[PDB]
Amino acid sequence: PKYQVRWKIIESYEGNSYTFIDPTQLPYNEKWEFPRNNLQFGKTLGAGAFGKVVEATAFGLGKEDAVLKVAVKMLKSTAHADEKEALMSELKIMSHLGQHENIVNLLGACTHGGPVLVITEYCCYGDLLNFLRRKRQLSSRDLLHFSSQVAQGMAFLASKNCIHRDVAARNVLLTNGHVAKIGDFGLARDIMNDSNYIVKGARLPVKWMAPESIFDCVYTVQSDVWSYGILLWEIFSLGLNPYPGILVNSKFYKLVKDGYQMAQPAFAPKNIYSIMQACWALEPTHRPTFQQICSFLQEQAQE
Ligand SMILES: Cc1cc(-c2c(-c3ccccc3)c3cc(Cl)ccc3[nH]c2=O)on1
Repeated sequence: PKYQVRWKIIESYEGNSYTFIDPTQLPYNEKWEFPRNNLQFGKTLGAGAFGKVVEATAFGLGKEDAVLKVAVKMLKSTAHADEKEALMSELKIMSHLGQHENIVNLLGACTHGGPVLVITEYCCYGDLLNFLRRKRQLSSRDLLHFSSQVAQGMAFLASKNCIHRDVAARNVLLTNGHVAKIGDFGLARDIMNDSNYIVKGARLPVKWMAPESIFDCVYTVQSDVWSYGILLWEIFSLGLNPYPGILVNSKFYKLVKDGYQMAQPAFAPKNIYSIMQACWALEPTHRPTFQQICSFLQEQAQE
């Protein structure tokens, strides 16, 4: 099992943002550095076969000396060169994107003083999946907000030529006031035992992957939109597992490619469900954009 970073920066031209550089190639911005001797370890929020991320309190973080709670990504001791570097490619990728309200942002790092620790935001209500599974009183709108919020952050990663490649409710946290925030929680989850990741010789959340990625290992922002739809499903199905009952295998594959789509969820308005269908279009060029999806969920100003 190889660590491997999910998030990636690609080269897009005609897009409304040009990629002049590939961060992971060199950058190291020492302006994210923070004194590990001012970080207090809380409990372990989660962990997997490569590392863990634990709660902690940072004294004097930022230009405003705040003393807020944080989540420290970190690797295990068993770690080796490769792993150690993958972690850094994710920091740089983080330091490049910048900070958006609907993304688990970067707050600091400790590249010097020993092991490298990535200090990210800390969201108090946990991940979106588990949240829906415990609140089955959510309002039809509560759901409609997470969709636009998630859609917003994904609009952002898109406006930087950054692909996710793993968009799923399990990768959406819920911070203060229940605001969403996409991210990658690879460290904190144990992929070796999560049946949502099928083996590839790597581990890929197939039921979420676009057909173009399952068949031709092609990852575009449009691949992301498809998975995003798979996410709207999880939201309105209040946490069901994609393709309920269906097993990921040879038959499954022929189904998705042949245009099969998941039936409408019980709580999804017809329009919203119509977003899933578009996102699931078989041809990438016909799927919407996270911005159109963003604007459309907006048009629902009907309230
Ligand atoms: C119960 C729970 C969890 C969490 C948070 C994270 C988490 C831990 C374990 C599984 C899924 C997500 C998390 C993960 C990473 Cl990689 C960066 C930041 C971050 N922040 C949090 O707040 O909050 N509450």
